[PDB]
Amino acid sequence: GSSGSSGVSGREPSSRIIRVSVKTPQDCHEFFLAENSNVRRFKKQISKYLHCNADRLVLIFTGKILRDQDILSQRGILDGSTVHVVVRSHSGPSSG
Repeated sequence: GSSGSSGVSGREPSSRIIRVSVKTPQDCHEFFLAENSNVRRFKKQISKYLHCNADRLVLIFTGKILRDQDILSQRGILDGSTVHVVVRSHSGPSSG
């Protein structure tokens, strides 16, 4: 009928971490994650802090939306880059 899923992504800094400036609709924050971390991973990092859902998070670097199936560097996201964060919502705050 129903299902769940738990876990904590983050064991140790293996790949070269980079400083990605996360731009939020209010303030600005800086995140440090593996530069070779698929868009997804990077998102999760946000879902961790933002405390939102990575399923509603969207990666936007330079204005162009990326795909969880896309790496940062590969995309262009380098050290000291700015990425816009989003928290899509199509339902409401309550209920869920």
